Amino acid sequence: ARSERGTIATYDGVVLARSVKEEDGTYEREYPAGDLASHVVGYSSPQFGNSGIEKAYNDTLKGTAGNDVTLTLNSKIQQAAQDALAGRKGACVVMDPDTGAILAMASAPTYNAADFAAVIEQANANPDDSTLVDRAAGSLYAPGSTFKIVTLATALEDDVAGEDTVFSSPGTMEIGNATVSNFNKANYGSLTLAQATELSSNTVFGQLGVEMGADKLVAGAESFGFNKEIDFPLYTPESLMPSAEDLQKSPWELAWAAAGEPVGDTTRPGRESPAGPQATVLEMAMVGTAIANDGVIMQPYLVDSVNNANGERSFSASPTKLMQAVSKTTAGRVRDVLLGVVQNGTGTAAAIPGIDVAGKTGTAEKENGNDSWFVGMAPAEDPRVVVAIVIEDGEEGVGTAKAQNVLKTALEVQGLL
Ligand SMILES: [Mg+2]
Repeated sequence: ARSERGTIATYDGVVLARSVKEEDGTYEREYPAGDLASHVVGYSSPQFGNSGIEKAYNDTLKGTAGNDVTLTLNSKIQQAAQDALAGRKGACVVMDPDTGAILAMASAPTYNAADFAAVIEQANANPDDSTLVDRAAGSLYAPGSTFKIVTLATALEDDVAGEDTVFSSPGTMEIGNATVSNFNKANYGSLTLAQATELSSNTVFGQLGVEMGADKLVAGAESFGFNKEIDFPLYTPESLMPSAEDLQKSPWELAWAAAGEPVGDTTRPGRESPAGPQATVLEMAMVGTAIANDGVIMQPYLVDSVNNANGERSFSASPTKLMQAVSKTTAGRVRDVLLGVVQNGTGTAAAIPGIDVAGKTGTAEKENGNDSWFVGMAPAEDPRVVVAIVIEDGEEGVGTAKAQNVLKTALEVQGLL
C-alpha cells in the first residue's frame, strides 16, 4: 500500500500496468492499455487478490519501489491475435520457434484489465459467464485434426509409413467395432499419406494409428509434451494422452486418437487414464514450434527481463531447450507436407502473397458443430513465427482464415512484409 509496485510492459514498451501515487501519498494500480493482453497481465487487488503476471511475479513487482517486468509480447501482434478472436470464444498463441518467446497470447471473450473488479462481480452473479477464463494457456481442448502433425511426425520418425505410402480413404469404416468417418463422410478413394494430410482424412489417420500401435502413438505424443508438466508463469494444465494400456484395449479409441479426437469413455468406472489427446493452445503452438525449429521445442516464456527502480537488471531470460520431439530430418519432411496443406489442401486460406506458409487445419467435433483450429508457421523454409488458434463453435475453416491475418501481421512487424 505504501510503496510503488513495479510496472508490467510489453517488449515494445506498451505499459499494461503501473502504480501512480495518489493525493494522500498512497498508491493505486492503473491498467492503461484497455483490453490488451488482459488475461496475461492479470490484476492486483487488496480485495480480490491477484492473477496472471501480477500473481506470478508478485514478489518482484511488490519490492523501496518494486521491480519492472518486461514481457515478450509485441503489442501489434497481440492486437492482431485479439482482433482475430473478436466476438468469438477461443484463443490464439504466437511464438518465436527459435527461442520459445511468446509474441502474442489472447483469449476471448475478454475485458478491459482496469475493470477486473466489475468482471469478477459479473462472474459471481452469472456462473455461465466465462470472460475470466484463460483459454490460451489455462484450458484443455480436443485438438482434432491439428494433432495429425504429431501422428504424421511419429509415423515418419519410426518408419511406420512414408509420405508416399498409399491408404484407402473411405467416407466411413469400421475400426474396433465402431465407426471412424472422414469429415462430411467424404470418400477420397486411395490417398498417399501426404495427400491424406492435405485433405485431412480421418479414415487414413485412423488406419495409420492402428498400424503404428498404441505404444508408438503414446510415445510419440509424449515426445511433443503430452503427459508432461510444463513450467509456465500462468496456470497451464498438463496436456493429456491415454495410457498405451488403455489404447491397446480399444482399436477404435486408438484410431480416433491418431486423428486427434479424445473418444475414451471417462463415464466408465475403473478407467485408469484420461481420454486424449487433450491439449492447451500453448501446447499446440509448441507442436508447431517443433516442426518449425528442426524438431526442438524451446521452453515457452513470457518474461524477457526484470529491471530494478535503479534501472539495473536482475533477470534476463535465457532461451533454453525443453525437449527434442523428432529429428531435424523428420521435422523437415513434416514441414514439406504442411506446405502442401496450404498450397493444395484444406489450408489455402492461410496463404500469404510473397511468403510461403505451412500449417495444419483442424476441426474438432462437437455436438452440433465443431471447433475450428489452425497451427502454422512462416516462412515455411525457415520459420520466424508460429501461430496456433482455436475458434470455438466456428464455421468450417474459420480458424485458418483468422490465422492468416495474425501471421501477416507478425510478418509485417518482423519486416518480412
Ligand atoms: Mg503399410
